[PDB]
Amino acid sequence: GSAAQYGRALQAMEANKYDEARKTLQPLLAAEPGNAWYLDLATDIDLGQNKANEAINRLKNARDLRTNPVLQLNLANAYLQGGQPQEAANILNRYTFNNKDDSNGWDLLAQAEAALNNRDQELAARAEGYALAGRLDQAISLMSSASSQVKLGSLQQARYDARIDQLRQLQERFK
Repeated sequence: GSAAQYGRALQAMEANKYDEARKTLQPLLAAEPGNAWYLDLATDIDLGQNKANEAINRLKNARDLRTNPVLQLNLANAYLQGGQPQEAANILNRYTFNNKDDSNGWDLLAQAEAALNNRDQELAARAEGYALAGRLDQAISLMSSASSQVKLGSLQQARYDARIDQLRQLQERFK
């Protein structure tokens, strides 16, 4: 059934047999073009075969795109691999806010902001990745740098300094 075909395609995907995975997944996707998990696998297959624009157009056509975090993260990744870091960062700034514990989202945001030469944002996203990896001193260091780069007295500076305060008192529970 569909469960068997999905499992076969996912197994092929993980073995980097993209063509085999595609042939197995395609009839599932054609029948349910908005199934978030069929779209998730279709995105990985297309990006594996350097077809980011195909993956982008497909996700842009999904109804649940704006409300489904699986579809959001996939479209951000496809934009990043498709040479569109700006659209990726647009998605990822919302995604990381709504899914603060997801290290994949922070890593992707850090990649996008590095591609966009948005340095304090890159630093902040790298700091959040370090915090999720428990490297709290290092996260505070990078967040301190990010704070120091935006205009003194701005809300952005206040946000970064508030994150520093949150990281410090979290350190305290591990001393």
